[PDB]
Amino acid sequence: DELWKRVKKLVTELLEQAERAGDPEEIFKLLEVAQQLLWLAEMFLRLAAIDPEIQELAERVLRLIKRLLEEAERAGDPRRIKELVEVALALAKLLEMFYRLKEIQERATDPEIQELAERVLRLIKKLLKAAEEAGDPRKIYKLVFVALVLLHLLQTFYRLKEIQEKATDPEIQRKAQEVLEKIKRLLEAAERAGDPAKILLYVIRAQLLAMELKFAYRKR
Amino acid sequence: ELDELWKRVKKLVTELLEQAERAPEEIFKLLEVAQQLLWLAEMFLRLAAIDPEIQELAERVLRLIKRLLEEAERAGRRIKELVEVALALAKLLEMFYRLKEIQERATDPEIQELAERVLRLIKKLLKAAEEAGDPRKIYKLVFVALVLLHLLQTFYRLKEIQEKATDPEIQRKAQEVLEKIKRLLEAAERAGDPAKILLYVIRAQLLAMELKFAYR
Repeated sequence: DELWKRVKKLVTELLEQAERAGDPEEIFKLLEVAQQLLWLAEMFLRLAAIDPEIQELAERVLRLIKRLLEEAERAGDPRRIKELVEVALALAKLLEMFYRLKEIQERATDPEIQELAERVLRLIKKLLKAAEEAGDPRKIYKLVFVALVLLHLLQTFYRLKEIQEKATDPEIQRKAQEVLEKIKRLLEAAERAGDPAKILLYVIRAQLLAMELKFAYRKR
Repeated sequence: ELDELWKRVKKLVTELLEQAERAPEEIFKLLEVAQQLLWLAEMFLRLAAIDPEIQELAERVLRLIKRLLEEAERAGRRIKELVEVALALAKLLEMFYRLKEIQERATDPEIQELAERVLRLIKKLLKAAEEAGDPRKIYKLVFVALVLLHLLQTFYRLKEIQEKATDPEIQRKAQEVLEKIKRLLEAAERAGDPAKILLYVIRAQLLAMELKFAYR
């Protein structure tokens, strides 16, 4: 569609810039953006096909990616092109994780996982709307980054619920329940605090508690 | 038996978290590095579950990641660069496993002969990465190895296209693309510069992706 035409045109112009550069790492820097653009196009086409409320944000993320691609096409300095391509890549990763979340919420039966998924999607829809109204690509990236970790945290909450519901070790069962309650409190605290830097620290503090138990529960 | 890396990761993440608490936008910069370390640890667990030739390269990339992690623990902005090399190294190890199951399930002698060629180039970049000192130089070598592994995955997919396509027009064009890619891969072996190898593979992905996007 309009994505591959724009992507392939950005790669050719970026490749032609590397030819007349003559600088050591600057030529590699201009080929890394071109390589990231090709991977973005590969993710863009595969994410087009694969709850209508999740389909609305899918259009919003694709609309935002096309906006960042049109901005890179209307910019010259490869420094902001670099920044804009990795915002669209994070959006592509965010869209893929949203599909992964939509497939674990259809295969989950615990009412706390469903209630927590609605909470994380309210925070994600808020960060995504604030990203679509922002102008600085760094501000968009930070908000899309926080939305990305929120989706992964929800995926870890679903995995920990499977831990707790099938673990025979009572020590793991108690620790899993304690981690899950702390995660639910950290998500309620991330929803009560508007600062994305504070939302990010709560999610990292939740993943540290989740992965410490995942590493200990690991089959060896 | 080699998860002392998670001990190093969790020690770097917690130390980064304590810095962000007693710190504007710098607080976000210190937590994204911490977030990248957790994802690296998340890749460690994903590599725990999933051919001694693949187990030898697994130890080599983990040894390199442990070297980059030990440097980050003895260094004070630069951690971000060191963590993103280990992330590329973790991604490279994952792609080697994904290839090992398509390379074990393939019977076409032209795909195997081309797969052996790109893995010889990857083994050269990996050995040159283990001999480099600059983390930036290591990243460039692992980045080219990553795209080489991706190019081989596309070579396997294009070979399956031509061997199962009902349209003779699509089948004939696929062979022409694969021969052009085979010429670009042989030229990438003649040039030692990874920036020149990267350009040949980007020059090859453009021909592969153009037909894949057209073939609905």
